[PDB]
Amino acid sequence: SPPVLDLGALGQDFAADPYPTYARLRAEGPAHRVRTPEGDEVWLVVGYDRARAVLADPRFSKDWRNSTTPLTEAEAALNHNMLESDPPRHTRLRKLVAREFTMRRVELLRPRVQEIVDGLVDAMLAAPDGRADLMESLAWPLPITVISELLGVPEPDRAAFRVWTDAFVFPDDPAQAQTAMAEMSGYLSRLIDSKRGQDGEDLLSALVRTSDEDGSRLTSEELLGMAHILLVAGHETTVNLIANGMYALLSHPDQLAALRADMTLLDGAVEEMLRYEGPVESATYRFPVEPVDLDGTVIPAGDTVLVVLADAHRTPERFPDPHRFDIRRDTAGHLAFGHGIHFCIGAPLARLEARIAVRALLERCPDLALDVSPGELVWYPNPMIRGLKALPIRWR
Ligand code: HEM
Ligand SMILES: CC[C@H]1OC(=O)[C@H](C)C(=O)[C@@H](C)[C@@H](O[C@H]2O[C@@H](C)C[C@@H](N(C)C)[C@H]2O)[C@@H](C)C[C@@H](C)C(=O)/C=C/[C@H]1C
Repeated sequence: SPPVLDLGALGQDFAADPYPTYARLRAEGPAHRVRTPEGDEVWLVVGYDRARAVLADPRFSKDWRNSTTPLTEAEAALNHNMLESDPPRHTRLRKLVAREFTMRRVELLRPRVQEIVDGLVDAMLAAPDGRADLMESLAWPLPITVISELLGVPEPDRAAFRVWTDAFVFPDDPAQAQTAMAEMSGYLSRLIDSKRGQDGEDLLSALVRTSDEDGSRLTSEELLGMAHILLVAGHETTVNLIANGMYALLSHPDQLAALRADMTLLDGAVEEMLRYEGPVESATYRFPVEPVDLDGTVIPAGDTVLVVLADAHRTPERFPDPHRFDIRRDTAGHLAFGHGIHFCIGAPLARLEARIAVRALLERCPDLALDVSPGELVWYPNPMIRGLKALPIRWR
């Protein structure tokens, strides 16, 4: 089916503000064939109700064996993860790490996350001119530092994830993203082998042991896929929640003032950051196992479907006055972390990081503000991730 719109042709204007386009589409129907800025042809599902339903609908699979579109060699190497599986494989894989990310288990990481944030912020505050780029100084370093310590990724090996992730989000090429994947995949395999038999206590070491104890519970391919998903799934997302959220807060002085006046509104503010400018613009690939009809529009089986969480969050019927960033707004039911069996397992960790980061910036940066007109900001064209290239800020 030919695309009705080529998102790439819309340019940076769409990347910066995609909402009007999604809403115009929603006004004419729930499903639309489009071409992403990358060149991929997929279906977009818009509207909160339809989005929510599709996310949990078992008729839409995440197993590539149900996609008419073949996986590339590199992707086929990291495909065996819970997010790209259906029950029972998904059920088995998720159980292996579910207990690791509960709210109570994550709470024990507060002291260390707080140290990391205080460290990064104080380093940022060393700027002789009271200016810095929040992405480079805090948004990017925080999540990678936290997850690497949890998984056991050596400090020296983290710089490479900077370049690799930039390739995944913001290429320069189709090809390039694949190259980055092959590189990272190769690295993960070597990191896993370096753990085997070393008696480490980090999560990756424990997973390696789990795989060695029972290859049926976690195969070599699934072990590699687990390392991949735990590193990727929470990196780019958390990074952009922090940057996007602060951008939202700093571009709405009234909300900043409100949070300043009552820090107990912090948790609600982070939830509205997810609703208003969540990092996941469109969910990961879903494939109908059978032809599915959405309000008259039939999506053929095997086709690629992207649920546009960004649009669901701007649906008036569900979030009144959607264009307004209101930190005290009712956010119950948002889909920023997904919905259904694939609901984010790292949500408590992401919230811990964001809440601690947001508070530190507000309590230690006197007169914190954006140091650039918003029209000068550059947003990623990637269909799944909503994010900035940089976020220049200033303080007294
Ligand atoms: C602000 C940060 C985060 C956001 C907005 C986010 C969002 C999401 C979303 C939308 C999904 C579902 C995607 C879909 O259904 O297509 C998901 C799945 C997942 N996320 Fe997160 N995530 C974040 C942080 C994390 C962190 C910190 C971890 C690390 C533990 C993580 C690990 C995962 C995993 C493993 C899954 C797969 C769940 C499954 O398939 O059962 N996420 N996340
Ligand atoms: C928590 C949701 C994150 O998504 C994922 O973890 C999934 C499993 C993932 O890693 C893929 C969606 C990647 O997206 C793309 O990767 C390219 C190299 C190939 C491309 N292909 C389908 C055309 C597509 O799979 C992931 C590396 C994407 C980047 C931008 C990312 O970090 C997003 C993460 C969340 C959406």
